[PDB]
Amino acid sequence: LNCIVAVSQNMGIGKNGDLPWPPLRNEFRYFQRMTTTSSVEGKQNLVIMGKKTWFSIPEKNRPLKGRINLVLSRELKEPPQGAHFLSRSLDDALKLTEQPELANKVDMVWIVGGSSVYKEAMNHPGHLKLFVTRIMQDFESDTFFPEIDLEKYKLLPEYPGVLSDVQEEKGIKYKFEVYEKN
Amino acid sequence: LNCIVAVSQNMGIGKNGDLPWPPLRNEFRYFQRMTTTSSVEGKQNLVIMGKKTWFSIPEKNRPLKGRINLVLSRELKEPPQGAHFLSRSLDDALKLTEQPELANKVDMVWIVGGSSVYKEAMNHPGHLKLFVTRIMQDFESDTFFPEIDLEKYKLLPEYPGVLSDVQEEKGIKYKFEVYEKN
Ligand SMILES: Nc1nc(=O)c2nc(CNc3ccc(C(=O)N[C@@H](CCC(=O)O)C(=O)O)cc3)cnc2[nH]1
Ligand SMILES: Nc1nc(=O)c2nc(CNc3ccc(C(=O)N[C@@H](CCC(=O)O)C(=O)O)cc3)cnc2[nH]1
Repeated sequence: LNCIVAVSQNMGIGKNGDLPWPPLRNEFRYFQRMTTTSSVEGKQNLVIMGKKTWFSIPEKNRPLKGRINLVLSRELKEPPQGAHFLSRSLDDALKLTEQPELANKVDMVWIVGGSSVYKEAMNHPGHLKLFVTRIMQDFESDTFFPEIDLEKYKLLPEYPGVLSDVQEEKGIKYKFEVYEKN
Repeated sequence: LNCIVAVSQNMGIGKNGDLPWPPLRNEFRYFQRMTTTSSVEGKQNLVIMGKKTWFSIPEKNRPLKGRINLVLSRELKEPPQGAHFLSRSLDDALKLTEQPELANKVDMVWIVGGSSVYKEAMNHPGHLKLFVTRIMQDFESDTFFPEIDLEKYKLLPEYPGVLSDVQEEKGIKYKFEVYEKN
């Protein structure tokens, strides 16, 4: 189980339901690579996200391509147009991937939001890594990413495929971080 | 939604978890054919059965070839070696079935028993057909097919792919029947 998130200096990840920061072409690009790139011969990655997050993807981008899309909602009666699956909980979503037939099609599981879901998963017993983009500048948000327990998670000063120096796009700096827990 | 079964004159469907009658080659062929034949190429039929039914099939025929095998168990920790899916209830399996990614891989749904599964499936609301083979002899049995609500089901005097004549194998006579509920 991987988690991916981009967070401003103040830990906000959302605002009015949109990104608290202007679009970062390269950043979005990195999220496309990480969640798409399957380590295995002919397997696909599964992406799990709550309702608000599905809805925050430009319609013409739905469902995220090259990946299986799963929507968590204790509420929707049927899966939003374009989504692959609906689960009511995270636990039920994780279970489903343990189904023989699914197991052999899915490679990496990525949790891409939102807040309550990051919350649930970060707590989740087990081996988990967090891919965090630190957007070094203050943005006004209404939704925040949780504190990262530094008892439990460790930063990997190096990571196959992840750049190490500070990126800048539209006078906005940010670096890619990878934390692990076992 | 389809149910298929073979039944004695005394409505027996099993003994010491075996078939009450000697094996009928050609009746087996028919079960095989109907459960196997999909109207759509690139789609498979899904077979649902209770645990006792799973284990009742010769380890060599498990899972039933050319079909997705779904096991129903309240108990079971994980899915038995060879199953494709495991569900807790019929309602849960049907729900699995409406998942979009699953929806486009499966054509027809066949319920293969045991008497519990049959029963639950029988009253399930909707369009339902029952494919019943009446073996024209009494056989000692411990398991029994529920009775068909004639207030609800209607025998169709005909059906494509289903031979109308009284069949015989090894001195035993049997006939194929088709019942529908709307
Ligand atoms: N690093 C990181 N960056 C993000 O932008 C991000 N966004 C979410 C949630 N929101 C979204 C919203 C839109 C799209 C999206 O349109 N994705 C497409 C376009 C990628 C591109 O244009 O480069 C995709 O194909 O991945 C993805 C995630 C979760 N984790 C993130 N994590
Ligand atoms: N009409 C009907 N006849 C049955 O024998 C039957 N059996 C079950 C449950 N038990 C079983 C036990 C073994 C196999 C089985 O071995 N099937 C194989 C072989 C068929 C053949 O060899 O011709 C298969 O490929 O279906 C199937 C169902 C449920 N509905 C039935 N329904």
